[PDB]
Amino acid sequence: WGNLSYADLITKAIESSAEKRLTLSQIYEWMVKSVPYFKDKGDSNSSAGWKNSIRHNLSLHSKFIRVQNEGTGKSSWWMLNPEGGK
Amino acid sequence: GNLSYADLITKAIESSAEKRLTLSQIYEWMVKSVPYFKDKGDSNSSAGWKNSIRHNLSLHSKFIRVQNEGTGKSSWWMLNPEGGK
DNA sequence: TTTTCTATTTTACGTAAATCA
DNA sequence: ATGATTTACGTAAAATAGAAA
Repeated sequence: WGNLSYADLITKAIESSAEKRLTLSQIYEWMVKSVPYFKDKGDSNSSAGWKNSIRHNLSLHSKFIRVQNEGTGKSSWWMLNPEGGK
Repeated sequence: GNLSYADLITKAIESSAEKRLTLSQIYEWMVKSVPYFKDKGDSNSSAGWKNSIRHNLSLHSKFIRVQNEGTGKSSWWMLNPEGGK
């Protein structure tokens, strides 16, 4: 779907937001709305190979930090490590 | 074969009782021991495999060039007992 | 000696899927 | 069902070694 890996799609998705933080569902909706290949996936449940790959990259790569959302039953924030670490 | 030139030369020097060979002797050993060279033992010193042998001897530190003390020209090629690598 | 080419080793990525809350 | 972590696997690109020159 281009020259970008999943980790970079997610990275710029987070950076696109003004608060530099996104829930997992917000990341999904970005891909569907910002990337040409994911336009078709308007209504996909979890897994979904690409959604599975996204969750995989979030947990695998340490550039992504899962932060407690407070609150109202909403899923956690996915943010980027400032110094990068990795 | 399935060995590198350096290892091939190494096995040549080790095969000698004195653990030392001149360049031409190393050529001979390749000819009378390795199937791929058993045929090419008549090529010039610009052969290519001969060039690669001289190449490996100079580059690789495991090979030590020692002046032939016997007034015969070509110096001895010996193996550094520590490996040098 | 160097430079250029190719083969192999290592790593990274995408994908699928098992396990858990 | 969703959100998250983790292991595994088949390749694809980067990194290195050796040969060729």
